[PDB]
Amino acid sequence: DKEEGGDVKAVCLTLFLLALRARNEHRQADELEAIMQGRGSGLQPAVCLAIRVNTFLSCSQYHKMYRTVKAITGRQIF
DNA sequence: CGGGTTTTTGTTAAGGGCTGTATCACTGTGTAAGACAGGCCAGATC
Repeated sequence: DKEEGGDVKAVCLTLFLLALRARNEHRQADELEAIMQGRGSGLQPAVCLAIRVNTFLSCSQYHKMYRTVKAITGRQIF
């Protein structure tokens, strides 16, 4: 209220980001500042196809990996 | 157009820790048959 005027949201988020970066946690803080926007980090089907082909993966193994990721993370990345 | 004041950056006096890249000695794909010149026995022969 003194400096910002009531902007508790931004100052607390930035303080937490700095508290995260102080302990060498760039990964979690980057994930946090990415989810702050509220957009789904998805991949195009062409990208998944290229990954599947250029890494010597059968359709069965790719399906297993897809199922595992979607069931653990609870969201679609591939 | 400057003083005076503010904001948002540089900055190495030295260490901790995560991330990316070079390095090393090797690997798998080149993979079955045909041409030919010399030797030798059965044989038509003059």
